Amino acid sequence: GGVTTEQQHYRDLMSAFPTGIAVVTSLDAQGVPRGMTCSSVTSATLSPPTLLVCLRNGSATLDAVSATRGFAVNLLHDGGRHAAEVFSGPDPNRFSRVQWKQCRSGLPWLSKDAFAVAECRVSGTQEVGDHTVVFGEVARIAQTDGTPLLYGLRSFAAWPLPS
Amino acid sequence: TTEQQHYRDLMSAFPTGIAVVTSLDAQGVPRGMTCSSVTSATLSPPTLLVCLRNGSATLDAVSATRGFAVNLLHDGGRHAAEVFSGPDPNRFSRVQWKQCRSGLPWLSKDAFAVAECRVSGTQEVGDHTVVFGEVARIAQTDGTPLLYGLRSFAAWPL
Ligand SMILES: Cc1cc2nc3c(=O)[nH]c(=O)nc-3n(C[C@H](O)[C@H](O)[C@H](O)COP(=O)(O)OP(=O)(O)OC[C@H]3O[C@@H](n4cnc5c(N)ncnc54)[C@H](O)[C@@H]3O)c2cc1C
Ligand SMILES: Cc1cc2nc3c(=O)[nH]c(=O)nc-3n(C[C@H](O)[C@H](O)[C@H](O)COP(=O)(O)OP(=O)(O)OC[C@H]3O[C@@H](n4cnc5c(N)ncnc54)[C@H](O)[C@@H]3O)c2cc1C
Ligand SMILES: Cc1cc2nc3c(=O)[nH]c(=O)nc-3n(C[C@H](O)[C@H](O)[C@H](O)COP(=O)(O)OP(=O)(O)OC[C@H]3O[C@@H](n4cnc5c(N)ncnc54)[C@H](O)[C@@H]3O)c2cc1C
Ligand SMILES: Cc1cc2nc3c(=O)[nH]c(=O)nc-3n(C[C@H](O)[C@H](O)[C@H](O)COP(=O)(O)OP(=O)(O)OC[C@H]3O[C@@H](n4cnc5c(N)ncnc54)[C@H](O)[C@@H]3O)c2cc1C
Repeated sequence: GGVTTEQQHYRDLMSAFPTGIAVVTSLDAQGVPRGMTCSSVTSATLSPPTLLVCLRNGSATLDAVSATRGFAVNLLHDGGRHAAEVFSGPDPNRFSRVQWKQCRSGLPWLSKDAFAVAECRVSGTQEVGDHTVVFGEVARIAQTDGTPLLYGLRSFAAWPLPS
Repeated sequence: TTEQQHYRDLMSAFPTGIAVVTSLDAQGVPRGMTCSSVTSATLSPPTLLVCLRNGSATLDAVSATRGFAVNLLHDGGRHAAEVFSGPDPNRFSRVQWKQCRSGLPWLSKDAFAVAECRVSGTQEVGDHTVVFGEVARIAQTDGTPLLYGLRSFAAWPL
């Protein structure tokens, strides 16, 4: 397309746009829980309510989401750093390292580390380089009070002010 | 609707940085808007996305010229965020800005970083368009990011 910025320049830029932190979960086609830490969550539209997440091609989580067409977005509170670490690290059995429950849909809900969970139906996808944007039409939301966890400038932080 | 309100309440609790996304329209006029939907998409090549309302002046400009700038606001930039989200006309007369060599508007006083992007694709979703921006050039300085979350502005705390 033309000149591209060096990957380190891009990483430095995007490190300076802080975000909340989710764990995006699903079941694979055999019913096994899958999930990953995800900071690339944003709102797409209100009609109907649709968010998006951007997941690596070949990841276990995207494989499950693509096959089953459902996923949950678990928004982490300020007590959820360890869950974010578990779900981005090398442990082979991540759901043994967090407290979690299964909703009627089967989707994993990190009910001790997340202050909100949105259950979503996949309504579309768009491949982009090594990743895929997944559009999720929100079907159900459970939300409680909590201070959001943040990630920015290569560090965890908490949203700094009370509700 | 009630479903829409529940969704707004959810997404309000996902805080973010704040950008002003700028472009030139097909007639050369600067356009832009406040944007919190900046999202990293991939590194091959480095590509971010934004979600812009269909029919917005900024989306029309981005679509016409196939380029845009993402100006990341520092914690002194609330006023620019308000100008670029509010109803009052003549936004560019209400901020100090300069033109990059490419022509794209750079909010030099309110932003700590500016990324110049080429539009590599667009996908409509409901009444919005997801715009994929392949990043071509970045100017970045130290700065403390402005944040927006829980229906308020704040500053990155570290
Ligand atoms: C703050 C933050 C934000 C992130 N945001 C995103 C995002 O938006 N999108 C995205 O795609 N990624 C993101 N990641 C990276 C993502 O969390 C990890 O790549 C995660 O490992 C993907 O898990 P998976 O099970 O889907 O994938 P896989 O890579 O398929 O991992 C399969 C399983 O292998 C194990 N495993 C994982 N990594 C290793 C390893 N290095 N060595 C050995 N075993 C391993 C785990 O049990 C994992 O469940 C983020 C990470 C962080 C820290
Ligand atoms: C959208 C996304 C995709 C990811 N894909 C992978 C992956 O394929 N394999 C893997 O092992 N880990 C992946 N990760 C995890 C990533 O490599 C970092 O470990 C994590 O983002 C935390 O990085 P850091 O901010 O502390 O610093 P850095 O690694 O310097 O990253 C700075 C910022 O750059 C962006 N970024 C970094 N890596 C990627 C990437 N691969 N794609 C898109 N944006 C990126 C993020 O916004 C991140 O916060 C991904 C993260 C994100 C947000
Ligand atoms: C924190 C935050 C984040 C946001 N994030 C996003 C995002 O990611 N995506 C998105 O699409 N929107 C977002 N918005 C909303 C967006 O900034 C505004 O809708 C903005 O007005 C769009 O500008 P435009 O010039 O492209 O639109 P237009 O509606 O085409 O407005 C044209 C011009 O008319 C004036 N004007 C604007 N609104 C009105 C009005 N209601 N009545 C009369 N004149 C008006 C302004 O001068 C504007 O430049 C966000 C707002 C906030 C506060
Ligand atoms: C991606 C995005 C798109 C937007 N599109 C428009 C638009 O088309 N017209 C307009 O006048 N203003 C739009 N806005 C501005 C928006 O309506 C709010 O005025 C602004 O986000 C500040 O709201 P708030 O967070 O304080 O509270 P709320 O209005 O409660 O919004 C909470 C969150 O809900 C989501 N959201 C709100 N409105 C929209 C929307 N219309 N489309 C998608 N997600 C939304 C965002 O994630 C926002 O942060 C948009 C904002 C964003 C982030």
